[PDB]
Parts: sequence; C-alpha cells; structure tokens
Amino acid sequence: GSHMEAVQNRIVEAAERVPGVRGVIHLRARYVGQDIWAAMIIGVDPENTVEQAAEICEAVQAAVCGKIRRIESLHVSAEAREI
Amino acid sequence: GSHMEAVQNRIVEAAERVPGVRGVIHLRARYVGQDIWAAMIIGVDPENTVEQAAEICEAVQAAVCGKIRRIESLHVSAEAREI
Repeated sequence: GSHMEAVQNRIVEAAERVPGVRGVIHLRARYVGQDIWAAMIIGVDPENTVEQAAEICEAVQAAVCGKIRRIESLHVSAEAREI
Repeated sequence: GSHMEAVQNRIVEAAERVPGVRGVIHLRARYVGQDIWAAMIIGVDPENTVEQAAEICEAVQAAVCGKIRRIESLHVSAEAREI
C-alpha cells in the first residue's frame, strides 16, 4: 500500500487512455513478491459488439502491461456502461 | 458429488436451451448447505452487442434458477464463441 496506491493509479490512468474504455469499473491488484497480479473490469459502449469489447480488453492489457513493468498477470473484462 | 453431477447437468441443459447460448463454456457450482451457489460463462455470437450478451446472461440466470430451485446464487457472464 501507499506504493500500491501509486501503481493502481497508473493502472487506472493507463486503461482510461485506451480507445473504447468508459472508465475502470473495478480493479483488484496484489503483490506476488515484487510482481503485481491484477484483474480489472472496464466500461464499454453497450452497442459495441462482443468482439469489439474483447479487442478493447486486449488493448488495455497491452497498454497497461506496456506501461507498468512490474505487472506479471493482468486479466481485463468488460461491462456495458453509459457515459 | 454424484448428486452434484446431476444438478450440474440440469444447469448446463437449462442454459443451452436459452436463445443466444452457444454452449456453457464454464460452470463452477458448490453447495452452501443445501443451496447451490454457482458461476457460469456462456458462449455468445461475437457480433451480438454487449447489451444482447447481457440480456442473454439474465435470461439464462432466470431459466436456470427457474428450473433448479435449490440454486440461491447464480452469476452468468459471456464470451465470444464460434459455432
């Protein structure tokens, strides 16, 4: 913690910058040693296709893991969300 | 178990009969006392909208809980799936 809060901040921020993300609805992050393992849910446009939602999830996973190096496991899922 | 396997059978079967379900991809079911609590993932058409996928999930939840009375908690989520 404290230092976790700073990491979580960077995860939320990294995710929100990815096209199609309507907020991070949920983020659970934990230290396994010096590595982070995490799970998040993002908001998506309810009219996107399931495919697009899966694409946005992958894109988040890559942007986030691309920016926070200590992350060794991130699962990203999606939920319909209004703006 | 044994009797769990019979319940799980009925959950899979109930789910597959619901329009838009492309198989049950995952089912975790457990006894809390004499009640079942469960979580499942269904296949959906990747071109459905996220909204439709959420609708199909609710419809599964209701059909299944409507048919297996001992179920007191069922969460249903969806994943893109090819036929």
